[PDB]
Amino acid sequence: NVTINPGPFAQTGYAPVNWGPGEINDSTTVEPNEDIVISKTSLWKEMQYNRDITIRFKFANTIIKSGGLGYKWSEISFKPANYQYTYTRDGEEVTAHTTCSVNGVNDFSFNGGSLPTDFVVSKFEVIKENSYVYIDYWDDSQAFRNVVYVRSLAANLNSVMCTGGSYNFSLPVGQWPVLTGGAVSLHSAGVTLSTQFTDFVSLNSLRFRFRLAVEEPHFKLTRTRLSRLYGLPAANPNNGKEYYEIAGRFSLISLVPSNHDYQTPIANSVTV
Amino acid sequence: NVTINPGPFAQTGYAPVNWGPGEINDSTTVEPLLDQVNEDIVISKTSLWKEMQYNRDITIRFKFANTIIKSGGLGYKWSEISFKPANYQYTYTRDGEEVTAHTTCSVNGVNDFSFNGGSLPTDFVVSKFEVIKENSYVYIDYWDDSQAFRNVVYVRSLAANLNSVMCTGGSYNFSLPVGQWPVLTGGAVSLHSAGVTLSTQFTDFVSLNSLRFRFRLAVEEPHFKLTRTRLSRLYGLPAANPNNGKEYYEIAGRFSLISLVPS
Amino acid sequence: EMQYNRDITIRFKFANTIIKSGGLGYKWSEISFKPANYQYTYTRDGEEVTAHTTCSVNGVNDFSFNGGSLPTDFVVSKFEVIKENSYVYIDYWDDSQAFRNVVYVRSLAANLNSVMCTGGSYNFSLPVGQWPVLTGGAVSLHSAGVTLSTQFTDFVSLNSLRFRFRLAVEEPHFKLTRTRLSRLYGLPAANPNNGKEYYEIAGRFSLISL
Repeated sequence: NVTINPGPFAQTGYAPVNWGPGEINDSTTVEPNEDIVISKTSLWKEMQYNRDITIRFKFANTIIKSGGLGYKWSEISFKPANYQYTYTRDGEEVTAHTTCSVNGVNDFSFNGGSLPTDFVVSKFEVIKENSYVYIDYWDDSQAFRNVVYVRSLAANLNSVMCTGGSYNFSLPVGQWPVLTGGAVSLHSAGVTLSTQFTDFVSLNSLRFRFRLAVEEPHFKLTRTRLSRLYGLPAANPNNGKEYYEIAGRFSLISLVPSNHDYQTPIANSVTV
Repeated sequence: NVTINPGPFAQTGYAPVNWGPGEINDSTTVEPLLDQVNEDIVISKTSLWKEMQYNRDITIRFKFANTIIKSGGLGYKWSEISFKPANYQYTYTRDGEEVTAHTTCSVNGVNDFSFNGGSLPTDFVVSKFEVIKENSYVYIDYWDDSQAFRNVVYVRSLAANLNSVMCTGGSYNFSLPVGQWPVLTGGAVSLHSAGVTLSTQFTDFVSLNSLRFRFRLAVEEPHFKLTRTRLSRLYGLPAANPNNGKEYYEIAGRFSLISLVPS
Repeated sequence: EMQYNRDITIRFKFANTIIKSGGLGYKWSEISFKPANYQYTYTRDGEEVTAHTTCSVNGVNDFSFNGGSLPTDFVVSKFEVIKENSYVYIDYWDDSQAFRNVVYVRSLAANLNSVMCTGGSYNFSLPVGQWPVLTGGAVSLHSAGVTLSTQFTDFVSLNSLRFRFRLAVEEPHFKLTRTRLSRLYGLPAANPNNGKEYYEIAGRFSLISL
C-alpha cells in the first residue's frame, strides 16, 4: 500500500443547509470563560457573483363567519402564500419556490348599529404607506450554494402595480353589498438573511423587503358610509391573475472555500 | 508520499457591522368616524482563517410593556389593550470584567379576546385585550460590548442552555366615570428555551445584525379572571399589567459559539 | 513433447466494498476494491468454450478527506485510487483440450491488446444538505508476462494461467464535488464498471507442454 499524506492547511467548510422561509406573522382570534480550537488554519477567498432573477408571488386570504344569524362577520385578513415554478436563466432552467407574507397591516371596521339582522364587519385589513411586503426565495440554482457566509448583497429591482378585485357578501335577505377596488405600488428597500441554528445544523432563508405607495383606483364598501379609502384590501387581492412578476439582477459577494490549485499529490498528470 | 504547499498570503477581515434590534411584528388600528449577460469577478485574493469555538456565561434581563387606547364617546368603551416591545440596559459581572448589554422583547402568535357587556351607549365594551397561552412565542433580542459578540458574525453553530423563569400578572382598574368599576387580575406563564437565530440586513449603508433567543411557553397557575363579567378562570397571561411591578425578570446560562476568525 | 497455441478472449469486472460508521450517516470509514468473478461462453475456432475469471489489484494508492471534527461534517477516512504505482492480476480457466495439458509446462508468453477502464458516478447519502458526488477517473491496461496459478472460486480447484497487466493514466479526471478537491487523476473504487457488465480483451497465447 502507499498512503498520500494530508496537507498542513486543513480543509474546513460550510455546515449543512436546507433553505426555507423566515419567521412569519401570526395571530389567532376567539369568540364567545474559555476558548478552544476545532480545526487548524484553512484557506478562503472572496468573490462577486452576478446573475438574473425572476420572482412570482400570490397573496392569499381567509374569511371566517361570526357565529349568529349570518349578517355578521368576524375577520377578513391576509394569509401566508406559497408558489412553485421554473424559469430559464441565460444559461439553463432553474426551479424556485416563493413565500409571501405581510406586515405593518392596518385594520378597519364597519358597525351599522346593533340590531339582530344588521350588517357588521369587525376586522377587514388593508395595506397602506405604513406597510411592508416580504418575499422569500428558496432556489436550486448553483449560486445559492455559496450564500451562507455573505458580506454584501443588493438588487436593482424595478416597480410593480398590484390591483384588487371584487367580493360579494352572502346576506340572507336583501341586496348583497360588495367590496371592490384598490391597488398599491411595490418598490424595493432592502434584503434580509436569516439563519436558525439547531443541532450543529443550519436552516436559512433569504427574503426581500418592499415599501408601498398608493395608487388611483380606490377600493370602496357598498351600502355604507365609508369615505373612499385608499389602499389594498384582502378580499380579492390577486384579482384573477395567476401571479405577478418582478425581475432583475442581484450582486452578491461571499467567502468561498478556495478551490485552490496547490495541494495535490506530487505528479498528478497524464503519464509521458 | 507528500504533497505541495503555498507561499505569501493576503490580509482580509470582517466588514464593519453595527448591532441593532430585530424587525418586530406590528399592527396599527383606526377608529371609526362616529359612535443582460451573466458574469463573475474576483474581488480579493486567497486569505487565512480558522475556527475557534468560544464559551460564555450569560445573564439576560427583559421587560414587557403595553398600550391602552379609549374611544371618544361617553367612556365605557375601551377599543385596544395590547402588548408592545420594550428596551432595557444593564451591567452584569462576568469573570471580573463588566459587560454592558441591551435587551428588546417582542411577542408573536398572540390570542385575542372580547367582551360586549351590551349594546347601549352606557355599558362595558372591550374589543381587543391580548393573551399568550401555548400558541404564542416570546422573542428576545440581545446585544453586548464584549469580544464574543464582536466575532459572532460568520457563525457555524450557536447553541445555548439557559434556565426557565415563571412570570405572573398584575391588575388594571377599568375605572369608569360611574358605578363600582371592574378589575382584571391574574397571569401565569413558564419560559422555556428553543433555538437561537441570527438575522442580518443588507443595504447601501452599513449592515445591521441582531440575535433572537426564542422561548416557548407552557401555561401554569394561578388562573386569571375579569371581575364583573362572565368570562372566568381562563388560563394564560394578559397584557394590561404583565410585570408585577418588577423592573426586570432574569435568566442565566452558558452559550457556546463557533465562528471563522482570521489568523 | 507437445505444442499448443490457441486464440483467446478474456472478460472481467471489478467489485467494490463500502463500509459506514458512526450511526449519524455523515461519516464513511473505507471505500476499496475486492476480488470478483465472471463466467461466459464464446466461440473462437468453431467450437464453444466456457470459462471462469477473477480480477484483483495490488499497489493501491490511498487518499483521504477529513473535514471538520464536529459531529455533522463529511468525513471519508480512506478511499483508494489505482494510479501508476500499481499492478493488476487476472486468472483464466476454460473447458477445452488445453488446460488439461497445462501442468508440467516449459515456455509461455502472450501478445494481448489494450483497453480503457473509466470511472462512474457515486452518490453519497446525507440526511440533509446537498449530496456530494464522486465522478470520473481514467486508466488503461497494457500487457506484461504470464505464469501459472490456481483459481478456486468454484468448489473444485482449477489449474489456470495468470495474465499480469501494467497501468497508465489518461485524461478524464476524477473529482469529488462539494469539497475543495478537483482535478485529480486516477481511477477510484467507488464505481469502476460504469454500467458495463464487462470489458473485453483479445489475443493469443503460446504454451509448450509435456
